[PDB]
Amino acid sequence: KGINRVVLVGTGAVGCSYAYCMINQAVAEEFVLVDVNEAKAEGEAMDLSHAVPFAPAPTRVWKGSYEDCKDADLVVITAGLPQKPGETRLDLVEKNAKIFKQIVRSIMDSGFDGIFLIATNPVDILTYVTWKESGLPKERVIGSGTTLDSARFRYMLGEYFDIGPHNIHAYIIGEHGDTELPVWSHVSVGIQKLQTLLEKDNTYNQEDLDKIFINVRDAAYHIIERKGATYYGIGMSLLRVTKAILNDENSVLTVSAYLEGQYGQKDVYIGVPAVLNRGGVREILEVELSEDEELKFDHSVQVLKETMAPVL
Amino acid sequence: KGINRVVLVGTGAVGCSYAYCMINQAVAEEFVLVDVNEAKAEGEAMDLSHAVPFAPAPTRVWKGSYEDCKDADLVVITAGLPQKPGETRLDLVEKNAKIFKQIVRSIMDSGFDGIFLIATNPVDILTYVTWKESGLPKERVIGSGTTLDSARFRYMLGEYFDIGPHNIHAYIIGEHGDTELPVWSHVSVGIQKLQTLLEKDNTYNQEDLDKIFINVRDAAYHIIERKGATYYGIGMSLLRVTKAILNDENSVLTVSAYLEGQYGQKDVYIGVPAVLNRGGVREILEVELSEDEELKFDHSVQVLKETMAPVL
Amino acid sequence: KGINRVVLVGTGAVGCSYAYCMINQAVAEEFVLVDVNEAKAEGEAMDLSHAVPFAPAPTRVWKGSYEDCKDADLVVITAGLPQKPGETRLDLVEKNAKIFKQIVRSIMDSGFDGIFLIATNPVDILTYVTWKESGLPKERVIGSGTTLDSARFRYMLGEYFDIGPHNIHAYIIGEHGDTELPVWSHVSVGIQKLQTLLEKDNTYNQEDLDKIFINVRDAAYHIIERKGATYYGIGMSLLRVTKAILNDENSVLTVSAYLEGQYGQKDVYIGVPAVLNRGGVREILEVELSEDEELKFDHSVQVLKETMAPVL
Amino acid sequence: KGINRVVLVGTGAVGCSYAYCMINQAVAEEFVLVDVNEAKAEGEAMDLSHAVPFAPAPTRVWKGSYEDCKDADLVVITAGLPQKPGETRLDLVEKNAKIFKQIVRSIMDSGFDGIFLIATNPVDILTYVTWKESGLPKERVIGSGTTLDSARFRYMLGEYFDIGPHNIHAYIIGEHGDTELPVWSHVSVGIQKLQTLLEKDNTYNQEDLDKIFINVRDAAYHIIERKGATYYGIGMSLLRVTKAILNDENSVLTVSAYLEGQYGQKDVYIGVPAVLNRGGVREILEVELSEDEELKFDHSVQVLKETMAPVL
Repeated sequence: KGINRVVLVGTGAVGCSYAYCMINQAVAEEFVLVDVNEAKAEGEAMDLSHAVPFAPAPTRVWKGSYEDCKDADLVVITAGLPQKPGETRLDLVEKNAKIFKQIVRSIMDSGFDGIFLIATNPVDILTYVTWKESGLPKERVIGSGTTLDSARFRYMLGEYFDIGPHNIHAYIIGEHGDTELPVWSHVSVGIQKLQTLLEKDNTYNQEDLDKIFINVRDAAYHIIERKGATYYGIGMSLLRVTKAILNDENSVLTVSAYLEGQYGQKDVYIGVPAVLNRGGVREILEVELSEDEELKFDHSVQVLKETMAPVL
Repeated sequence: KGINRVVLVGTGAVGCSYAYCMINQAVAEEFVLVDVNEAKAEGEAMDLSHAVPFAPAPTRVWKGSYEDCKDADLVVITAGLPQKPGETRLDLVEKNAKIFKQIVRSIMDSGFDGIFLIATNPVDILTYVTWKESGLPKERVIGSGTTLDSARFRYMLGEYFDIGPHNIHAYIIGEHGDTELPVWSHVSVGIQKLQTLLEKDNTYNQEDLDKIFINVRDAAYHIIERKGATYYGIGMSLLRVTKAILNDENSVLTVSAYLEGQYGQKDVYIGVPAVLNRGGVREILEVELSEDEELKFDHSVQVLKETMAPVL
Repeated sequence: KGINRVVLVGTGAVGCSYAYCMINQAVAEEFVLVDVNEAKAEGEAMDLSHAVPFAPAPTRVWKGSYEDCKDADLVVITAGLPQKPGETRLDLVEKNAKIFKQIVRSIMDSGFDGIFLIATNPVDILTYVTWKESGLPKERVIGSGTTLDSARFRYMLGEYFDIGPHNIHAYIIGEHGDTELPVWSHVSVGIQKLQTLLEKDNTYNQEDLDKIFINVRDAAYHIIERKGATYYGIGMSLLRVTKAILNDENSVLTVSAYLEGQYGQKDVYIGVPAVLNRGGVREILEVELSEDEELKFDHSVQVLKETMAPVL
Repeated sequence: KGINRVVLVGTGAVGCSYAYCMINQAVAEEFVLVDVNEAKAEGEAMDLSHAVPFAPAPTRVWKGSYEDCKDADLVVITAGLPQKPGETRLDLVEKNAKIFKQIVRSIMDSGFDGIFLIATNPVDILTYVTWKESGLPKERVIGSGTTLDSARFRYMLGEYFDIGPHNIHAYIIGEHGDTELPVWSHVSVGIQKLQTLLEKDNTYNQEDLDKIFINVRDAAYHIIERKGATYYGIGMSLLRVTKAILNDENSVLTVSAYLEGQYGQKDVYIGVPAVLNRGGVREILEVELSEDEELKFDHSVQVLKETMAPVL
């Protein structure tokens, strides 16, 4: 050891997009691919391997098994089933929870003692299932939460204000894929406060922004309609969260984190701003939501509790 | 003015893998997606855009059209059709040559005056077709040739010798496909010459290496069989070539270049070692091939010329 | 062309630190060193050249002359004399203005038609002198302004709040090296508003923060006392501004920009938030300063006008 | 735990240049500065810290002391004294060996159990001294050896042949200084073997290259004469070596390694091609030297052994 090994469990377009980001940016020394479809994992590992000689620096990429989780620092789970028509979100929970229990059990059986990063829908709930089943500390079980939505939000706000998205300070919180909410009260465009931009004599108004949030919320749907699936966005989000952990960044991301009184709520994983470092979630940040945002956040926690019922 | 624009034509797995590398590494300021399937290109452009806020630096990414090629610096063509069950080598040449002819015409119609990077199989031939239809200088029409195979070769040699693939100097030349050849006589592992390594007292011997070359040559079949297609390797090699051109590197890559006398051979685009920079192919390097290598290169050239007959 | 050439004028510790950042990050294809002390420029160019083979990608580094400015995209000026004891800031202005007039004249004589980035103290005033003497548009003459102070501010706020400085949104504006001011009203720690953190029941208070600002203001002095000079900080700041321009980022930096009514002030270069891209300063952002900040900013503009007198 | 800490001992231009590379490239999470001149180390730590907010990702940088070596992964020693006017080769060996002995004792006293990277002249000897005083395994005590000279050599060859130095495979070996030798027989420019290039019909010929080697060997004198010292080249080569170790690269660098039979030679630390990874020197590579090269390497080893007498 003295190095970072990432094991990816689930080798579909989401896992592999993340893997490719990881190869492009040479973040981990070791990157292991695991899937129930071993042949797919092998083909992926081969194809990704062949990118490495042209990457900035090396990464050892191979197709492995759960055994390889023994010495892993981070396990990223993207495996699971998508929601069918004729199914509800609760059915999605049931069937992925069941898959997750087997996956997590096999992982812990290997002797794994690192950090989980969960990407599979529904992500907050499956993070919770992973925490329950693993018996690891709540800090060391993390979900991608609303990191992707916040990225989409920043991108679209960027277009609207004509500013690079790296200068936009904007966040989405709540349950990814159901009840996400925009934190208008803490949005900065460059240095400018959102309130200030709205109050000045220009063409910027709240109605335009509300359309943007809806476009954020429905983005997966618009992408799926056009290209069959979504993966490039989530891939980079998982890349981002991975860097924050493995490079001990103390940076702030809206990951799935377990609430313990923050925002007056408890006992769920949900998307909230958290500080990430090598120990995982160092802490949850409690922003001062406007009363509207607080209402939406409470609503999101309540709906989440109801959706989680099959695993409680 | 004073920035780089890349236009991608063909928004399949190969093109989009390349775009994703370009976003991960922030190589060009502007990156445009063009495809006959406009909806697919839109959805890809969206999904890719959402990765940008978590990337190192911004790229502007959008779905455009042929007219966006007017001020493009580099046009990368990955459009075309794979060989379907039932069709011969010549069927594939004919159908893709017909398609490329129309695509290249449309791009020239826009006023495009940059460099072509061609990635579609059969690459050497389609590079030749692009040159013929466009009327651009031969140094400004470029195919990915054997860059990927060279990369795969370096990777497997890396495994065999227990050395990072970034320290291995191994190249494949000739037509991309089953007539390509490893330039054995110029291989070095670390600083060490291959001959030195094979004559020493160890487990290393030439026959293991012959087997490795065959695995490299046929690698695409094994990947496609497992995961349905190949794209990650080629994505990165297109990235690599783009960096050599856009960053004026004067680096050596085995791209498809037009021979006029080198290797005692002429009038084909074929994979050879070339120096690349902002002007395209600066020159072709003529290595001293061993006897066998020379025979193999000769064979490769003439098989290429015979495959080419429906376009000439 | 189709590539970026940077010419550095002034090859002291500041210019060379910037050059080294530029080599480490492979931002420009071409990087030319010019100084009155040619031997020093030659030695520097040699030493920096020898770093390139181990850098991520190449840069062509050479010692040149003003002639090389003809085809340059960006000229960075760090040349000039430091303030002696027995001199006032006005004397510093006089003697560097005089040097700048010769430097700028020789540059324009080469046929230069790009962008100026001024780093020499006093930076806002010398940016102004450069604009007057060059006859270029105000957008294309830029000073490092308070970018470095803002970086120091973010770093020290980072330490104080236990958050990576990349998550701190904090700015300093006004005249670098005399009358800089902190924009408390637009400081975010992660997502958290500064106001919110101060109002909660914790150990964070305004007095601690005011000490931090003073430590920002006096930082050059503390560094100079200890190591004789300051350069690593300004070097990275100039790196940062250069990326924003050459990579057409539309990012926000507190550079020296020419005021035209923003903040109710005009006709000076001073440190303010501006959007930077390949055309230079695209626009100045006018934040809603608290009344205190507005008072400080007005004060800073007035003092600057008085200090500028010898060049008016 | 699970992060990398580098401690720099000696905060002169060489150490700080290296630190600046480490910050530019965000290689280690923690970087600590230790020097006998505590005030200089503080001021350097401050100046370097202020670059971090504009760097790609965070590094924690601070002035510490020997006790911070307890949990360090890598200790880089650049401390020592340059040869003053009046002193002989042996005076420099004696004085620096005495200094290193005390520094290495102090570090071991802290509980340090990592890898040593030695950069101070005379490096091969001081690497040997570090090994003797520390009692650590020989593979975990490493000197920068001829890495820089190899880099300089690649750069000038790059100029001569009009090829990016990243495509040139050229190495210098032996004792760092005037007995080092270019391994001519294993040089390749692009893919092309040097012999091939010299026998073809062109302006290239061996004598130009002999002159280039001499320029490389004596390069430090020419730089020091011009700009007072040399640091940028060595900074980057220390960066390079650090990446090989910390990122477990299994790459080949001509570091100072302990011979036990390779090249028919033993019991000295000297510049040879070695494979580096997280454990330090994994193995030394034995190339087939030409007759002259072998004689030169023999000569280099024995001159080294004679220089070494005051420490043995």
